[PDB]
Amino acid sequence: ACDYTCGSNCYSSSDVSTAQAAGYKLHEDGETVGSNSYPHKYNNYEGFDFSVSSPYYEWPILSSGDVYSGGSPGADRVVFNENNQLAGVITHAGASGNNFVECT
Ligand SMILES: Nc1nc2c(ncn2[C@@H]2O[C@H](CO)[C@@H](O)[C@H]2OP(=O)(O)O)c(=O)[nH]1
Repeated sequence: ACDYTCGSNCYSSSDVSTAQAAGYKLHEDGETVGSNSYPHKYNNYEGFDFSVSSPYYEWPILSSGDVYSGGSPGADRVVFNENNQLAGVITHAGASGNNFVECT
């Protein structure tokens, strides 16, 4: 059930998988949505120890279960690479400024 905990939001592997597929599809087509143009490159300023190689891209994952479509992105993000491999699930929740912390 609670595979990933982002602040108080609980995500299953299915939730992450569904969000990742949607974000990768848009990346593949070269399209973006929302005021911050997702999905966009994630430079890894936080220095997370990802097991998959870059480049990384961040895409919002919504607590409601809906697939992000341009509205309010919220605090949570799924990070995937060019091979459509999951790098990690991160969040602004519990972090300072525009920084991210990993979901556990
Ligand atoms: N915090 C953070 N921001 C990143 C990173 N990669 C790209 N960004 C973008 O760098 C700027 C400063 O944080 C923002 O535009 C942010 O996009 P988001 O705000 O959409 O995440 C990253 O690794 N960490």
